[PDB]
Amino acid sequence: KKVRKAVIPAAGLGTRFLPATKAQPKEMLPIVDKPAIQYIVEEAAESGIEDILIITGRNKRSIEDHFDRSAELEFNLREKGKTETLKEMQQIADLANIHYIRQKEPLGLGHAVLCAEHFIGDEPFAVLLGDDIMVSETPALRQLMDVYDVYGTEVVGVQSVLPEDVSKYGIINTSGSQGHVYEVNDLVEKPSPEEAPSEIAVMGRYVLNSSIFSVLKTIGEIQLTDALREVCRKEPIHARLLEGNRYDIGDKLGCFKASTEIGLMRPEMRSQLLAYLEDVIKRETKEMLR
Amino acid sequence: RKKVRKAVIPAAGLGTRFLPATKAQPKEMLPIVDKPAIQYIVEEAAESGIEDILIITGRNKRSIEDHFDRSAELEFNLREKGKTETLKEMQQIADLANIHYIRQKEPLGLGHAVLCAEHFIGDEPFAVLLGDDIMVSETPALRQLMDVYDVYGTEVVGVQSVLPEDVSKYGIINTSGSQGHVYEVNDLVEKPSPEEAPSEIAVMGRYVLNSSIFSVLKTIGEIQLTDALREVCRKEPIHARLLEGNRYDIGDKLGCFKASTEIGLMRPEMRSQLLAYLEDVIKRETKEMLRL
Repeated sequence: KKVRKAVIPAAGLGTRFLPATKAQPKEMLPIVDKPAIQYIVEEAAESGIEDILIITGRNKRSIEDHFDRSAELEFNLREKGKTETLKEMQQIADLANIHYIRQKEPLGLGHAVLCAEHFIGDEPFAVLLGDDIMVSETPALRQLMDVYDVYGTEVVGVQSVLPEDVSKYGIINTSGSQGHVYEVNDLVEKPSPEEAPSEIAVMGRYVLNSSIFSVLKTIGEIQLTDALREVCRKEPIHARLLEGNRYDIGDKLGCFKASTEIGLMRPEMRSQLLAYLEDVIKRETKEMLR
Repeated sequence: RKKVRKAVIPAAGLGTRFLPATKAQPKEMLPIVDKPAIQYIVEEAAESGIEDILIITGRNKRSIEDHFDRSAELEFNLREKGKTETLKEMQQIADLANIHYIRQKEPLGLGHAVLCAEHFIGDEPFAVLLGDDIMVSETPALRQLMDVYDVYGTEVVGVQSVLPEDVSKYGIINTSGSQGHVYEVNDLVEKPSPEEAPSEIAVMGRYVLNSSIFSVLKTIGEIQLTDALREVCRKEPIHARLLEGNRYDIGDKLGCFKASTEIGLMRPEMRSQLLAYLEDVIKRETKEMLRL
């Protein structure tokens, strides 16, 4: 069974970005000129996912609207000649088939994954937390999916991190390592620097099975790791080192960084940007020498 | 001899220059540093001593109206998390001014937009602020315009100079001369070719107008605000104020990025990490370029 369905939980009230997000959702904050959520749906589509369930909350209509056809916008783009544009707008609505479900009250990412139960039903599915953007010749998810196609168990997405960071993330407890594909025997959430049995963390990407669904039912906020953990006791899961560049967007500054770097891949903005940063640094030195 | 206390902020664009960000959400809500662009404009107004703002809004721009109101679910979550600093901050936003909205029913640009405001202001002087730039100033930009009005009581336009190339990006003043910080506008073109332009002094989407401007705007009528200063010019000449502080255009993607960086570097909590990051990027770009 090929992975063809994915789950983006998106019910955060996103308080870290106040006041940008007082009256609009975190998932829509622009990254270069793209809403964060678009990057994630783009990953999925490019990995060959055909159906996404977005677990949404109150006042996130704008997400649903983003991925539909905006009539008034289509008209106005025509009457102005922006055909290349009108076309890029239509493609957004074509990426995937976007389903939505409301998470009732905020009970966390475990609840959220359970809400997907009947939608994915009896297929393996991808989960994508919307917390980092991945630049890669092979889409992050597609990577996790290729490990799945092989092992057929719960695969996790991973990247090494510097110790004294391990408390912010999670952790592969590896006792083996083969290919670009570590092998997982256990798991810990937010391990104190010493408690941490590795330097490798999971990068908000997953492929799971319906199995996991029942497992998470049983265990039952409901942390999703404990389930990926109680699967590991019965059997060993798998993790892929994610080839590509990772931009954490949990922070205000995280978003700043992400915008600049992705900015730098745009040809038209690369030199304009880079020039501009040179001249900001000059101005800052000159000022500080007075 | 009346005080300016009402401003009109026209806000009914589809924000094409910003697609796909603005596909399903308004241009004025795009964040500059961590605050919506629209909030900057209200803030300038508030601190300029404006008490009553009319936003001329369009369809699917509810988020502006929500932004400046109590947000009960947010409030709750903030209390139940302790962020009393933030809860107070949010509460402040909702207090900056008296925000009124009207829908401009059909998009006929500014001018019509301004006419929309007619009954709301009735018979006073008012400010218009198009939001195309953020000004960092000791004295709030609009206040500066207002102080020249207090003295000359004509329509007063806010200005700064620009390099000749970009004089078709603007409306250009046409002085006889100047006196302290107040130029003496004799006429006004729309957006002139670099030689057709009779100055390199451009209007910075600030205006303090008089109620009279309505009569005017009606006679001319696609109603351009500029032409209705042109006619006010025929009978009698208008004033301009050179605007004290630092301007950051945000009409462009790049503009906004520059704005975010500039304003960001002014925030103490941010400054050191941001500067750090910036130096880093250049350092990293150098290494990788020299090895190629």
